[PDB]
Amino acid sequence: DTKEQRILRYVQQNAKPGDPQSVLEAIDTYCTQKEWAMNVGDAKGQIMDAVIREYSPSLVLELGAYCGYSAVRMARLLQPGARLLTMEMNPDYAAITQQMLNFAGLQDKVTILNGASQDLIPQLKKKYDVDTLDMVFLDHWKDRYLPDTLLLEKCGLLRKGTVLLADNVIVPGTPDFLAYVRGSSSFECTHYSSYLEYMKVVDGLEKAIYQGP
Ligand SMILES: O=C(NC/C=C/[C@H]1O[C@@H](n2cnc3c(NCCO)ncnc32)[C@H](O)[C@@H]1O)c1cc(-c2ccc(F)cc2)cc(O)c1O
Ligand SMILES: [Cl-]
Ligand SMILES: [Cl-]
Ligand SMILES: [Mg+2]
Repeated sequence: DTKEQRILRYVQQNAKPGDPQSVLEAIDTYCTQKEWAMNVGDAKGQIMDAVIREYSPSLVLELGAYCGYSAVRMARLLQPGARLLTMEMNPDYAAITQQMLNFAGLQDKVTILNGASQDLIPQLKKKYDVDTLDMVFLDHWKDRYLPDTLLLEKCGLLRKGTVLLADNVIVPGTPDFLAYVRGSSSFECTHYSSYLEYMKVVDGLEKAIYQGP
């Protein structure tokens, strides 16, 4: 089987159903003690938690679910009625993510869309009845952060105040995205220095608040 499958199976073997914290702890323990994986991790995860609590978003979009770690992190802090949409192009990983959310008991708060962001983003208004997004978490292929940011704007999905939160702006890095948002009058940016998941390597999150056209 695969590492992701091994991570899910460890969660099922060990964690408690309906308890999102126990799910996050299990994943952290497995990835610290057994096999590293590219979950956002606890260091950056705590920063994400603080952002989520600050802005209290009603509708969050995640690009790149992977195994569902960040989806569990975010969804457990949403106010009743608030929702997360997460896009994952790898069908195997989309299934892992759905099962992770099911185990955590968060399935009513989250929709896991199996497809590529460039294909799904243009469908959000008509097919998923989205007006605008309150927050976007970017954590997919690093060379797609900028194209997808620009596509979200083209599609009318950003509003004045939409919070973009981008993982991995140091390692692996997203140099075009980071230069773009920091140089644009349409974004107000804040850098949160942290550490690569499960590693003593500096990384960080960038928050970029959309200012309108
Ligand atoms: O590469 C990293 N992330 C990529 C994420 C991929 C996930 O997102 C999914 N995905 C990709 N593109 C899209 C897409 N749209 C675009 C494609 O059409 N639409 C939907 N889903 C998409 C994939 O299927 C995966 O589930 C990374 C690396 C390190 C790292 C650091 C240090 C190292 F030494 C090694 C690695 C640390 C991290 O935190 C990282 O996030
Ligand atoms: Cl994650
Ligand atoms: Cl960590
Ligand atoms: Mg990441």
